[PDB]
Amino acid sequence: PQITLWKRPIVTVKIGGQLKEALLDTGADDTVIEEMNLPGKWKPKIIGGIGGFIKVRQYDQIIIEIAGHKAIGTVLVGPTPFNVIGRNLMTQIGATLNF
Amino acid sequence: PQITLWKRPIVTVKIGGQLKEALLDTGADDTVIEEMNLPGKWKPKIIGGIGGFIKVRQYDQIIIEIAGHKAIGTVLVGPTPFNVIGRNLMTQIGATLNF
Ligand SMILES: COC(=O)N[C@H](C(=O)N[C@@H](Cc1ccccc1)[C@@H](O)CN(Cc1ccc(-c2ccccn2)cc1)NC(=O)[C@@H](NC(=O)OC)C(C)(C)C)C(C)(C)C
Repeated sequence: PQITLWKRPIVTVKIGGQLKEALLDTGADDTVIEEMNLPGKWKPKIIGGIGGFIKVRQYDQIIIEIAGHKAIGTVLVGPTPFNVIGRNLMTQIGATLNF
Repeated sequence: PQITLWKRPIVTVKIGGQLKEALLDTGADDTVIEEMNLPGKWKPKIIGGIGGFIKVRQYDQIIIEIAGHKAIGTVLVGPTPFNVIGRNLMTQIGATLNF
């Protein structure tokens, strides 16, 4: 699709077998999802945004389906009220910025 | 252009007579630039994201060239960890997310 930027670029994604809403964020290195149980082992990570740093749990080889594309890679689980899809997964589905 | 997301989508921007590097940031409502001098009056604004909030000064109708494309709009100036171009100016240059 071509997503315009009049509003926040929030789309539906599939994680854990369920549909969720997440913002496609070209300014995010990483994918960060609100608290939830994921399969497997995790490692601590610290990530920084506009207001400073938070601690999150890093899960590897997590599948998130986006527009029919299966991206697989690192997903961070943190205390955020939303889901952010970062570049690490958007690269896998072929997402580009165009102007 | 068409910009892939394997690296941070950082472009050259011209603002206030200076060249700066800035991140094309679909996860930003606003455009936020490190401390600098801008013409005109300003209003206080509080903006937030990961880690919490920072205090910034809002300047309106600022001329800014983004990768060779003209935009005139609101620029927020404050202690941002990173210079970001937000949706408010990316829409002006016709930027879309595509996959
Ligand atoms: C290397 O660091 C990062 O990549 N940091 C990322 C990050 O915070 N990205 C920022 C840009 C940035 C990068 C590095 C340091 C400082 C800032 C944004 O891409 C995402 N971010 C955090 C963010 C992500 C998703 C959402 C959101 C909203 C509705 C539904 C789903 N998500 C809101 C804020 N957005 C904001 O903070 C914006 N806030 C904003 O627009 O608030 C309305 C600002 C900028 C205008 C302040 C993550 C922590 C998400 C991985």
